[PDB]
Formats: sequence, structure tokens, C-alpha cells
Amino acid sequence: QVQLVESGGGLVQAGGSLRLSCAASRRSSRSWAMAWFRQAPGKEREFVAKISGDGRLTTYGDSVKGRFTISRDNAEYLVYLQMDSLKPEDTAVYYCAADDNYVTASWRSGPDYWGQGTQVTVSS
Repeated sequence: QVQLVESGGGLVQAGGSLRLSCAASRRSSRSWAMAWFRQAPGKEREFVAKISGDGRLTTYGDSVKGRFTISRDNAEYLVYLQMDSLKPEDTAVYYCAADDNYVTASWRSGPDYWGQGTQVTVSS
């Protein structure tokens, strides 16, 4: 069992950057792959980025590759998403998720645990 809380969302101008974080409640979170997805209302939830328990593996969705960076701090039990060069199509609710299986962490049906989300709105 893992519970997840996202912070850091809000309003940003296109071209700018924002940093999100996902806080896990327990030390054991380190054993889980963690992933960010996003969903705009009425659209399908979309994979954004994932990272292995030990931080050594990361994978990105094609539309954010080279603009976003996922990382994690297992001492504070946080996973971070650094978003650069934001575009209006990045506007969404951003969700962090945990999956004991790194490979299925990028698949909609993979993760076992989800946060409630944090809103990111890119104006332009």
C-alpha cells in the first residue's frame, strides 16, 4: 500500500517552466516505479513519464520528450516532474501513480495506486 499526493500545479505562461512533485506516505514507496499521467477533461488520460524504484530507468511520452524530466528522492519519498518549454497542449490534470512493475507503469491499466491530481494550466 502506497498513497500519493501531488503538489506544485497552477498557472504558467507558455514557454515557461513548472515543477510538480508527488509525495508518498511511506519509506516502502522506494520499491515502486512511479509515473506521471495527465488528463484534460473529455480526453483520454495520457502517459507523461515514469521512473524505476532506484531511479536508474526513466521513460517519457513522445510529446514531452526533451522538455520534461522525471526524477525522485527516496529519502523524502518524493517523485518530481520538471516541466520546461510548456505549451498550451500541456494543460491538464497531472496524476502521479505507483506500479510495482516498471514496464506496466506507462500503461493506463498498470499502476495499482493513483493520486487525486494537480491542475496545470498553460495560457497561450
